[PDB]
Amino acid sequence: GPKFPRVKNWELGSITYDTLCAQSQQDGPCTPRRCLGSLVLPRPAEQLLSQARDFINQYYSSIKRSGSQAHEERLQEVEAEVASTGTYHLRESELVFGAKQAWRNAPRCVGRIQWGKLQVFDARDCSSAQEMFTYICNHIKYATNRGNLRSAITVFPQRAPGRGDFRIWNSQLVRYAGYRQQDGSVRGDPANVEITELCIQHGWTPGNGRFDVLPLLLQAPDEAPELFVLPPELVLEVPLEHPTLEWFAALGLRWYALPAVSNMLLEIGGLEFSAAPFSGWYMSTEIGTRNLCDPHRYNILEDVAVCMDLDTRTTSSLWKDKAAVEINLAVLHSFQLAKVTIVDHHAATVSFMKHLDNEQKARGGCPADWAWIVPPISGSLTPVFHQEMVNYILSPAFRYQPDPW
Amino acid sequence: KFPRVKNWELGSITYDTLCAQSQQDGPCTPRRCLGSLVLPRKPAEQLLSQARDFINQYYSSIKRSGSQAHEERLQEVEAEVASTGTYHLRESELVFGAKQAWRNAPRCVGRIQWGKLQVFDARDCSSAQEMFTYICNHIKYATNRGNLRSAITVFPQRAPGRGDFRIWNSQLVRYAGYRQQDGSVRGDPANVEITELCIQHGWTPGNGRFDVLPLLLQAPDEAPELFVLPPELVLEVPLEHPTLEWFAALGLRWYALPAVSNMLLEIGGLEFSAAPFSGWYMSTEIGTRNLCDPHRYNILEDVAVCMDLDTRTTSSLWKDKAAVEINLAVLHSFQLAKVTIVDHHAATVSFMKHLDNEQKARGGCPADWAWIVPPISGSLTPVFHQEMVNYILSPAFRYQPDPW
Ligand code: HEM
Ligand code: HEM
Ligand SMILES: Cc1cc(N)nc(CCc2cccc(CCc3cc(C)nc(N)c3)n2)c1
Ligand SMILES: Cc1cc(N)nc(CCc2cccc(CCc3cc(C)nc(N)c3)n2)c1
Ligand SMILES: C[C@H](O)[C@H](O)[C@H]1CNc2nc(N)[nH]c(=O)c2N1
Ligand SMILES: C[C@H](O)[C@H](O)[C@H]1CNc2nc(N)[nH]c(=O)c2N1
Ligand SMILES: [Zn+2]
Ligand SMILES: [Zn+2]
Repeated sequence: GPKFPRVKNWELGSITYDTLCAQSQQDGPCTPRRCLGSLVLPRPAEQLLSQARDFINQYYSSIKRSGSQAHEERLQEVEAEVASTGTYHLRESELVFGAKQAWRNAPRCVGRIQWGKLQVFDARDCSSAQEMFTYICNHIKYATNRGNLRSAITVFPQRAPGRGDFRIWNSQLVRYAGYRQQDGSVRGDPANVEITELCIQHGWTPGNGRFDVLPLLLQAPDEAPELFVLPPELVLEVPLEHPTLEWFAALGLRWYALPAVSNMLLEIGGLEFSAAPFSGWYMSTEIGTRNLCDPHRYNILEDVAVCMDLDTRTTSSLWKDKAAVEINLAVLHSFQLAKVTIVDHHAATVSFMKHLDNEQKARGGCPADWAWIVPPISGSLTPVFHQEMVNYILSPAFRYQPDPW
Repeated sequence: KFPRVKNWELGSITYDTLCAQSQQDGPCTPRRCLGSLVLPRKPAEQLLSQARDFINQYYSSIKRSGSQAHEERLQEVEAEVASTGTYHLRESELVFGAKQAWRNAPRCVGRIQWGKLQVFDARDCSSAQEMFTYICNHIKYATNRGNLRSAITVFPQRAPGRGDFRIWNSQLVRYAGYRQQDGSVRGDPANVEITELCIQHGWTPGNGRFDVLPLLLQAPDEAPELFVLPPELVLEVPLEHPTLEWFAALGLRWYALPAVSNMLLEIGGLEFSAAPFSGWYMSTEIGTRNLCDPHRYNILEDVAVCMDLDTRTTSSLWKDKAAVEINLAVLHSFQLAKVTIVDHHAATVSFMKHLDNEQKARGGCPADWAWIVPPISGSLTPVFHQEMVNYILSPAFRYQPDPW
């Protein structure tokens, strides 16, 4: 029938067709012979120009002024800037529309119903590492908002031909130290071993606990990274307790409130923003399931299971399933007590379904990656598990970029 | 050309070379991934090469590639197809192909078992009656008093100049679904269509929540025929919880034997439209989907209420707590009953070993991440952290349209 992908919700028996995917200009890793859908990492003037033109059209289209003479003048202006410099600049409003669109387009983000509510800080005037720190602090302050979390993004100056990038070396703005121990093991977050060591190499005196908030290594073009300690009263944290299990608080576990991804590259109409930290609010499973329970992270399942006096000798006692659920409950209860925005995976996925319906009307489709959308506990208990999804790459986009060291 | 395949828990890396043996196209293009689609919307010369390829695979397996016997058999197949437009499999080749199609099923977390499969040759069959006898012997052997054994029974291939042998039921054991006055369903709502078919063709029905359906079996170009399974043939496991006494008051049971009967078996271009197969259950299938899905037995909320859980808000995780307990009732019960079952932790661990065995034997293993990762506690198992390449290899199992 309709010459477009047919997508079905198996739980409601409803069907849709994706026409959005025709607007895709960049290929992913699948072919007709094999799907590489599960791999984490995918893989001059002419090229830039056509990306810019395309972006400008999305912009003018979004303000229902497509085919306008303001529209036309703008296209000319951009293509003049490039023929003489090899690049162009985005006006304020265009940058705001581009960063919202790059979020909206992110296939692995379950939080997109919020896409329209993003507070965009233009730091394209920033010119030093000390100044990057001020912008980042102001970002944390506004985003945190004493627990009532607000989505934000700070956009530092774009990449320029033959000139080093603005970079944030840290993968998030708040990260716990991971200290590799004499005896082979790790204290704190095993995921941050590399970055912790970088900080020490750069003259940070490390602490010694499981939840030591790392300083920031920030880099201005062609200069060495400089080191900044976030003032702890800016870094809001939540000590973890359980609603009925009294001993849980005695575990001494905590998590920070603000999820601020700082390593991704932001692409708008062919322009490339190497430094553009963004934050929203956590889904409980990210903390309660991945950060605390992954075997290669804090790995606490067994310690919790032993406090719950479960039989850890056999898989079939479902000790891992029971301990995980209770860890996730703790996380939710602890944020709600502390009055810090957080969302549970049932609510999140429910809102994602509603987002899917909005986007069908608005654009004809929604690029979505099933394996990242579906939560890491209770998958089939969430409506997104039963929903077929089409994955494809739209621009503007967040991308992974190489570590700058 | 040979994709890199990383495990993110342990950082180990492998390369998949087997993918190049794929001859069938999936749903994906460079433009868009369509790997999450459940089903696809996706002349005698297409056959000859498919048969040649298969006869090669088989001789390769018995280390006689290039023998007199292999070249001899090759020509014989080429002859039979040039004379008749079809051909026949030697039994030991059928045995090999049926295992190979299990081996190649990308969606199956149970493939470490692939080598142990009892194949019944049921190609001497000319009636539904004979179909039924074979099915009863299958079930008996497979169930083996609770100590389950994987098996497949293969019925005669499709022929161009006639209708197929078919088993109408999608599984050999199914719980009836009755349409009630108020529009509600007594029993299992997934089997309403087939319940009504059984009735329409003569069956006098029951009115419990777990009535075992009769079989509708079909020989070529003939009305289907009704066959009641003798109760003692169908091993059932009553459901109870180890610590929660009221669970048993729910009156739940599940059957011991998962026996899929609606799939088409493809071997060297030959098609066996009736070839039912059974293994044993992973506990999540019963404890999560069959009991917890709202379109099925939909017991989640009942169970949570009895757990005394706050059912008003998502954030209490009542759904998550109840499912775990239900899944646990399933394991406990099968273990109490002494019936073979595997939990999702043990199953996904055996699968990780499968991948390693297949890497060494064949240079990879096609796998469907979304189906291999279980439907609860996904990241808790090791397959979650494992990258996977998906592609269609032959021999294969595939879907076919319902015969009505
Ligand atoms: C406000 C609440 C938000 C929630 C609840 C949320 C949730 C999530 C989750 C759970 C993931 C996958 C996480 C993982 O497993 O690593 C994700 C991915 C992602 N999020 Fe959102 N997010 C939110 C806000 C934002 C914002 C403001 C942005 C950017 C403006 C954003 C951009 C992205 C991107 C680009 C990815 C994909 C990462 C990748 O490609 O690997 N998110 N989100
Ligand atoms: C012996 C223990 C076995 C276990 C634990 C097992 C487990 C599973 C599971 C959990 C699925 C997912 C399907 C679903 O969630 O609905 C599956 C799919 C599948 N199984 Fe296995 N299985 C076993 C034996 C077998 C046998 C004996 C065969 C045939 C010889 C087989 C063939 C398949 C095929 C072809 C699929 C894919 C179904 C599809 O395309 O949707 N399995 N299996
Ligand atoms: C805003 C926001 C909201 C929220 N609730 N959670 C997060 C953290 C999860 C996340 C969201 C987006 C991007 C990344 C990390 C990007 C990344 C980069 C590389 C190089 N490898 C990866 N595996 C991941 N992580 C961010
Ligand atoms: C052997 C076996 C072992 C085991 N542990 N679980 C099962 C049940 C799950 C399963 C395994 C293989 C094939 C199918 C049938 C899938 C299907 C397809 C279509 C198109 N409609 C359906 N109703 C069902 N189901 C079977
Ligand atoms: C191998 C697999 O693709 C990889 O581990 C993915 C699976 N799904 C995920 N989903 C989310 N949200 N986050 C993740 O880190 C992952 N990991
Ligand atoms: C739409 C979605 O892909 C679909 O419901 C799949 C997802 N993964 C699954 N995985 C298993 N094991 N069984 C299933 O039925 C499904 N359903
Ligand atoms: Zn794909
Ligand atoms: Zn359903």
